[PDB]
Amino acid sequence: NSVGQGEFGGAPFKRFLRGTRIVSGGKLKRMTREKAKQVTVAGVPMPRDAEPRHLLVNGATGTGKSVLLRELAYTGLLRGDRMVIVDPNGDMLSKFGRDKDIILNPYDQRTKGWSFFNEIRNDYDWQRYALSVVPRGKTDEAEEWASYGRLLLRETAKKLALIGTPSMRELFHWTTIATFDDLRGFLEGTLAESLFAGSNEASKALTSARFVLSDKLPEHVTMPDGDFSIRSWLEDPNGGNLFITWREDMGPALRPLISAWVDVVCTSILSLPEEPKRRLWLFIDELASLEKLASLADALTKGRKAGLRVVAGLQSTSQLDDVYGVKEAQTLRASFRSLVVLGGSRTDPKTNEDMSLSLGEHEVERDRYSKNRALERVRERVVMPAEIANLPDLTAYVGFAGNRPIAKVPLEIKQFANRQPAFVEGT
Amino acid sequence: NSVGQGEFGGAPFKRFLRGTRIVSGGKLKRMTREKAKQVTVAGVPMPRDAEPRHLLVNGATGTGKSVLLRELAYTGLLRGDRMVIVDPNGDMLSKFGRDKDIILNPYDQRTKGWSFFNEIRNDYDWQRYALSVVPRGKTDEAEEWASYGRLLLRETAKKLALIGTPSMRELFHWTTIATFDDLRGFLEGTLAESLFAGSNEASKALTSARFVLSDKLPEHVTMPDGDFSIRSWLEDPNGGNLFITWREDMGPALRPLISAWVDVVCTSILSLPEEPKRRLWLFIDELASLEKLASLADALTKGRKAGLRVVAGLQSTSQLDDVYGVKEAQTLRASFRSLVVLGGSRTDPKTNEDMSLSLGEHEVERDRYSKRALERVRERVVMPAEIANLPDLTAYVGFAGNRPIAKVPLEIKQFANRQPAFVEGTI
Amino acid sequence: NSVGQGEFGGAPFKRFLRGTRIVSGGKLKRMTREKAKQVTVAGVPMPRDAEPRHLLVNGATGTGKSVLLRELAYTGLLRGDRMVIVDPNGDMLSKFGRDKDIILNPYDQRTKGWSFFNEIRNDYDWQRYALSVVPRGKTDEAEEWASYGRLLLRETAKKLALIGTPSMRELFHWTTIATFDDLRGFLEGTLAESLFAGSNEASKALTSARFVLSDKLPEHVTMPDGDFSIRSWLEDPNGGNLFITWREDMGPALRPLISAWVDVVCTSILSLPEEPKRRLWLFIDELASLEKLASLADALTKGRKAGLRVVAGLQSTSQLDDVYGVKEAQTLRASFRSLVVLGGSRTDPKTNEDMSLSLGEHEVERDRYRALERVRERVVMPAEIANLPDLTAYVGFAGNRPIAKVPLEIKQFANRQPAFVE
Amino acid sequence: GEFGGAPFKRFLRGTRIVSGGKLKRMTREKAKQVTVAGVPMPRDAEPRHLLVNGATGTGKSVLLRELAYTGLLRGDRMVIVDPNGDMLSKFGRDKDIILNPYDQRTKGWSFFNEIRNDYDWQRYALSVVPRGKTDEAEEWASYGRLLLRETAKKLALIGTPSMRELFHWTTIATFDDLRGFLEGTLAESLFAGSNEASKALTSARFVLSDKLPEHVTMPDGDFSIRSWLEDPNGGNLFITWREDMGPALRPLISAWVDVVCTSILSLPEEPKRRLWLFIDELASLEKLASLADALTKGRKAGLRVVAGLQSTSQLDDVYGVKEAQTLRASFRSLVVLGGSRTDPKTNEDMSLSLGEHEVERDRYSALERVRERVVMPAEIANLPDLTAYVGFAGNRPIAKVPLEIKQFANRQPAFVE
Repeated sequence: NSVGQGEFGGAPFKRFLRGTRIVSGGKLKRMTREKAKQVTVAGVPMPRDAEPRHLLVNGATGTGKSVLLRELAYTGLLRGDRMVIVDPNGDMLSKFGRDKDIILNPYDQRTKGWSFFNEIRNDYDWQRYALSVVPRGKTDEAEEWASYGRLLLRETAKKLALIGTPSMRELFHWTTIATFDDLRGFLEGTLAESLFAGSNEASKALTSARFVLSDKLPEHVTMPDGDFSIRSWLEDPNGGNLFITWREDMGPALRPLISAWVDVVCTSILSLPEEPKRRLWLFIDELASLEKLASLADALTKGRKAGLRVVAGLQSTSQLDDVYGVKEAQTLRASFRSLVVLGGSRTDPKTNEDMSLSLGEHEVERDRYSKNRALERVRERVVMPAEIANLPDLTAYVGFAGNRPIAKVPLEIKQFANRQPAFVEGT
Repeated sequence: NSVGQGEFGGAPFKRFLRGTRIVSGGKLKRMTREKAKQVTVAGVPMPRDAEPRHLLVNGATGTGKSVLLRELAYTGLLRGDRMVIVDPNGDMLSKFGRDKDIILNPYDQRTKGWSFFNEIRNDYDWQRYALSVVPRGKTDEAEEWASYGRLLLRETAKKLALIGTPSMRELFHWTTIATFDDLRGFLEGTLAESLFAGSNEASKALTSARFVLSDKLPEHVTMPDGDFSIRSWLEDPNGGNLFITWREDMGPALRPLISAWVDVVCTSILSLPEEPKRRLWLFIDELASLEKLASLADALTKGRKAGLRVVAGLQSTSQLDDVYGVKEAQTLRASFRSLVVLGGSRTDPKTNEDMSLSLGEHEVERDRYSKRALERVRERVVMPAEIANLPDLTAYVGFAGNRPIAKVPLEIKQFANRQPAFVEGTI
Repeated sequence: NSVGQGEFGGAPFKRFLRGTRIVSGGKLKRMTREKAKQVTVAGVPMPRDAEPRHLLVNGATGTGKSVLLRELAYTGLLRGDRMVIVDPNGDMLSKFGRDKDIILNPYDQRTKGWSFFNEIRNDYDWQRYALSVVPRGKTDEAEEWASYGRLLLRETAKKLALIGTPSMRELFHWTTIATFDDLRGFLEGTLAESLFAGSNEASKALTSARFVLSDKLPEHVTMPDGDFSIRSWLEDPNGGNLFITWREDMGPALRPLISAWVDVVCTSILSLPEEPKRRLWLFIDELASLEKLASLADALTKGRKAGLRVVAGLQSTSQLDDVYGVKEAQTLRASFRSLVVLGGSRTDPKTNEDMSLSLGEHEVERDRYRALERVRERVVMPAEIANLPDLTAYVGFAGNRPIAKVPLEIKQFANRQPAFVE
Repeated sequence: GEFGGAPFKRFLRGTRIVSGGKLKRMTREKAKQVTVAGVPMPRDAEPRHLLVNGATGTGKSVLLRELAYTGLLRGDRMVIVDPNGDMLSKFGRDKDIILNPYDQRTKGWSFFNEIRNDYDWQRYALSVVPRGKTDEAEEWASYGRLLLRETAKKLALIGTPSMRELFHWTTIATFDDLRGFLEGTLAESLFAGSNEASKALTSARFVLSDKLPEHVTMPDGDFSIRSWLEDPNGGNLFITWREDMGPALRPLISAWVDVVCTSILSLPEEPKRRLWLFIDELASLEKLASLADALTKGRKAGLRVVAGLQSTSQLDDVYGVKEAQTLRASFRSLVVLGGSRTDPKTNEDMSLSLGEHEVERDRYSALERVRERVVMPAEIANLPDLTAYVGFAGNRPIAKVPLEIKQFANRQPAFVE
């Protein structure tokens, strides 16, 4: 039994048959090290091929996610990669913000002016981006109302754009403030003219649309108007990085707007002309803190050519499950091929079981000694749920995509100088 | 097998491989003892780093939760910590109430005057605190109604504030007493002017909003009006402590108001300027007795910088599950990194299993003697039956991080009544 | 293997490691026997500290629940305890009814006069007791209607009380017989004036309230009126005991009224001034036969100061699950710290599993002839409960106490009064 | 040697299985008994009911025939839900009653005959309008019961207690006309005043239109099932019907079974009385509102229910999983006659009901403690016809016993007219 020491937490064994291999952090760093310039995850160099297959970092609060994403971004920037960072409190901005970099925050004096009208190029872009502005509903019923919201939104905006008045204040006024008869009058000449009239059901549908827009649009209206386009930004090689920041006491109010930006990035990258040299990271702080994104799924599945790399954080399995629903949450999570398990709470035995199961089992041969020698085949978890619940901070399991063993690795708290103010209030 | 006895309830073993470690109460007290001034949980000093990661105390009635919370509050006060205490019957008030301390109870002569208007500073605070006044609905449909209630609430309140009459009596009158047409008229000029008019659905929505508000607002109206602000209180270093008390025969009536106050604390601490020295405790007596709090989750996840420490009590898993729903209840519980299991009823095998699972399993090597062989075995450190048969004033303490759990006895410290629990005013 | 024999039904063992301890009926009686005067559960003296933590008695029909509750009530009376007894057919009344005792039954000549109005003291009592009159809806939508029903009830009642006519006959007429417009007119001046008007939805809600009230109020109207107040009765030390009796062929008709009475007691004891000496028992014959009580949960958790002790009967887990819903039924059952299992049907393998799991497992060391083995097992298998002979029960008291299989003695009680009159 | 698995060296605990011979001797009693598959039924198990679970053609007819027979030889009375008047033809007597809207021998009846007190109107509207399958269907059933009782109370007042009139008013008369007929009744304003009230009344109408048709066609009269229950010399009741009419008559037959269920709860205690309720196929009736209470409170009255079931899913679909479980739990004695290989779930449920045992066994090359099913699911799926596992209430072992096909002479025409 000369295996599973300084790697495996269970009993050492004679021979490993099949399943998940677990190695020491040092040996994994040796296996994943590559010729080319790499990025690092918990000190471990990330396999180049694994980058575009995404990374999911699961762990409790204060277990080292900041340290991890912070190191991922730094090593990515050194390599000259570009990136969009969903940055709470502007922490990433304070430490990695350069002068050529962009900032999106309706309450930061340094923000660029924007409105979804700036992303419209073709006619098929109206629905495409109405999908970003109005994220998927939690329930089938709510997604029905949202559908009405999008029909009202794209047709109202399409017209405003035509009559030469593409303003969010005008759009918010029509879809939310104008009387029912005036809105219906304005809708005359658009594809929504008769769909929202003629019966009590059509009226109910319109009412649902109004309520949905009155919830999503407010922050789009207060957002400083300008000509910045995330699409164009994505096309500009010297555009720098984009920081989507916001104060934590404003999370609920800005959830729809920030979801909208994250989603605009998700569909937009699908339109980028093939470029083998492009590497763009999407740092979604806490995935379950955003609304139910319409384009995230396709971006995690068809972003390889555009060079999209997504890094998202997750805490409890139930969080995402509640936002996307069990089935879609499973589909979403399965779209990140690389996983990092930072350890959870003893009070969440279910998620610890989910992460333990994800890390995987192995089949092994062990010597069952007796004293007055027998070989036993045994299947066991490489990482027990309890080992996850008992992990000390700054300690993570790294399971890269493909045929790679996992490893328990410690996180180094690198210090970063604050090269920019996180938040600059003003008007 | 010279290891485990005196600590582990099962058969002693030769070697501990992995999983949850169980130690003696005494050895744990020695491991968690720290140089800095600490607070104690069931006599065990709580690791300083575990404090801002919250504590979940689970147990049946009369198992010693009072003794535990009482000791935790006492040792915290000795250290000079500030705290908000959801205090049923004013028990904590009578034992720890000082003269400079605050009391919130619509029926106590000592109460401070308050209305949610006192918490509004910026415009984004209207929705922020409407979320506190109208907690999350139990079902998706009920949350739909609650959403209408908040729209009506925040828009009617915003106007009343403008016309100089920010009174709850007025707000309650408009949203509940005024005729439909009069309300609609009053709403003219507000963002809700057209949302609640123009169709049967809009009228239905408005009706739902009225019903929701007629349910939540009553006690806000009866509450003695004044200038007290929980936000300002949180900012005042010499503000003392806050005791949210109430008579148990008025639990159902005050559930919405008390939930509002608890939630106000939860969002508000997210606006506090970073102060490494600040330590605020939120003692939520019985978490599942409050409504579905909208800000609890974020407060449990982003309150570290503000120095928030939450201590909540729970009994049956099904209780919180019914209030928040299985998914959100899981996420909520998972936010408390430290757990204390006080033992439940034999008539609740499911919760005993949940607590047993939470305490965790361990993998161990044991000698199976014969008339000698080594065997590897995985088992629960604490069986469900051990929890059901726990004697009162006995608890399992499992602190956050890499620490062993321990079965510890609770000492019934005696506290002198330094203040009357309830000052109703009637002869 | 010396340990086991005469206590544990499985194979005898060498050493007990952890879990549920099972002892002999006699050894349990010795352990629970105390100096103070006690009550008895299946012949076993109930620990004093366990009483206010409630007792749940689970078993099929004819397994001896009557014998058990009868003995409990008797030894409690001998001790001078007061009690409310949900009494099907007036059986407990005929055996234990005293002259100073109270009877609540719309169809018995000895009943006291009552209306929920007699329970109102403060303004917060209208909602408090509307919750007693209109129990929780089975489904979330039914509770929506029940909410409308309580709003209509408390507001129509609050007004009738103000204009001097607090009669259930008037209330029932307004909430159910008066026309929509007349009712709407009556509601003017009340907090429900605008809530039930102005839209189709408000009208739908009002219609729902009427239907809910036409189902719950019928029996409150036929109830002989009088001045009896359960709250006042709870405060009177010399009030005696309360017997809520009814004929079993009127179960469905009186379910709402009896549920209201049991609920009234449940919130009311929470208003009682702390009295360390008070000991009130609430005998709820069959918990799942009552409606979804709004205050039971709190009474089971906050009635310690008031000295409330609840004893409830239950059969199949599915019964309570269907009334409260699986989540609240679990919370409710989890509120009774002491359990008594009387043996179920073999056609109910789920409940026998539930009870078995509730009786618990133990981990033990046994000799296998010779070597030592560690084993986890159910102290009481589901089959053992299904095959329990009548008048045999497993008594598992709260706290750190072992369980025990005990036989119930069929004590004979003389009929001291007619069970039903008129 | 009676157990199907490997023989053991010591039975520790659980369900015991004995030979059919030993069980029959164990349950045999001095007092006259009734037999279940040739096994004398413990006198104390009788009022705790019997559930007979089995496939089609496995012996249910034989079993129920022998039980009804031995019960008759003892003087017992019984209400028998009798498909195709099979029981009637074999055991019918001149004094015996018959309820069948299409048989010339039927008695005259309308639920009006059961009303003696004001609390009976709701009591028997429950019988006439069985519980709805879903919560919403039970909502409509509720409206239909409010409408029924209020319209019937008025009709009886105005001296016209007619099912034809009732059916006309609740199903045929116009909306407004109905409304107007409802003034002066408790239903007066509940069904008027809004769109919800109308929608509700409309539902009530639909429900009644489904339940009442066969009550109207039923030959009217003065037969009262309550009075019959009270008359010691009333004989036995046979509720018969042709199988090609099961769906059409499900409402009526269900009503009669429910009427029996509530009505015995009103009977003055009589330790000498013994009444059997033979509910052929429990899941073939509608969801009975009173059945559960009859099974739980009919001891004093002397009620003994014998019900048949097949697949677990059948009752589950009628009463729902929760209520079905409660219902099956009310029957303390069980009989498993053999099922289909295609039904592994019910076979497992029956296997689980027969119980497990913990046994000590010699593993010849030491001891070994094993928990196992006394009767495996496969053993039930492979049972020959006329073979059954009998498991009586209380502490008694189960036994596999053979059903003997006795022949009964046709003493009466099963159907007439």
